[PDB]
Amino acid sequence: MLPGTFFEVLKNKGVVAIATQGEDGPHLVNTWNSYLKVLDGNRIVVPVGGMHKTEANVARDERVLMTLGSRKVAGRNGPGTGFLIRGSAAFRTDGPEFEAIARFKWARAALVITVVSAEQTL
Amino acid sequence: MLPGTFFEVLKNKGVVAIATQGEDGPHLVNTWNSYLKVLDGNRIVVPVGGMHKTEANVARDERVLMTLGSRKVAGRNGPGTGFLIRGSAAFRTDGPEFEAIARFKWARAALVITVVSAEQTL
Ligand SMILES: Cc1cc2nc3c(=O)[nH]c(=O)nc-3n(C[C@H](O)[C@H](O)[C@H](O)COP(=O)(O)O)c2cc1C
Ligand SMILES: Cc1cc2nc3c(=O)[nH]c(=O)nc-3n(C[C@H](O)[C@H](O)[C@H](O)COP(=O)(O)O)c2cc1C
Ligand SMILES: [Cl-]
Ligand SMILES: [Cl-]
Repeated sequence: MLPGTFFEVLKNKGVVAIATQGEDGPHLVNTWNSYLKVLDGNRIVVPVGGMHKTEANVARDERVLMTLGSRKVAGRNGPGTGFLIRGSAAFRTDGPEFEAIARFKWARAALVITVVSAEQTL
Repeated sequence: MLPGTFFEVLKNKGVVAIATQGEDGPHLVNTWNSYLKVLDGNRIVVPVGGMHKTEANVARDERVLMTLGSRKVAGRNGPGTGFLIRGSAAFRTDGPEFEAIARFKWARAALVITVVSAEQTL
């Protein structure tokens, strides 16, 4: 399950980064800390406006990496912390996962990350 | 020439993300907005403490992606913006490139990103 300090990071503002595998190299896109919706102990849902290249990548290789953090949350050995999340991704345009982020009217889809690991890297 | 909005983001707090190509998929690591040092029109230096896997990746494939942003800086459609940087990476342990981040007493090296493109993605 996702750890307590991760939820503390979500309560603070910041830029989330999401890396996928493309045909010719990695691709890297963003969301905001505040936009992540956690379901159960292992699903993180992201509202999708663009992410067209990201979606194409995920369709061929479901594996994603995600990082996020905050200066305002104590880490393992000082002020500030962050996490590296590894998981499998899928895009949804309806159902409970889309409904989880449907408050964002600009969302054309939901990016659903099923987390396999969460490492506190700072 | 990095744009003024990019410099504004650097004046605000946040988590920077750096993606490299690994042997089995992408790799994704972090620094802080305030740690970045801009050398000139297109070089950004990051203090390196860990980044051992990142360094190994860069030796195989110099191409890197970097994202950063801030809720506090104006984007195209209201508050909040960020950037995708595409370029090539190198590691240095001396010279002006290292001196640029030498204030970080823990730095084992400097990661120098030569920027090919900077895109405001919000
Ligand atoms: C700080 C920040 C937050 C962003 N938030 C989102 C978001 O929540 N959803 C989204 O689809 N794109 C968001 N974007 C834009 C994406 O990072 C990306 O540029 C866009 O979705 C296109 O993705 P693609 O290159 O995979 O086509 C954000 C960008 C930044 C800098
Ligand atoms: C918010 C945040 C800031 C970080 N800042 C640095 C940094 O400035 N330099 C560094 O080497 N590692 C930093 N780290 C740790 C790296 O992201 C990474 O986990 C570590 O360097 C190992 O890199 P590697 O997986 O390439 O071996 C930071 C981590 C977080 C979450
Ligand atoms: Cl946020
Ligand atoms: Cl910062």
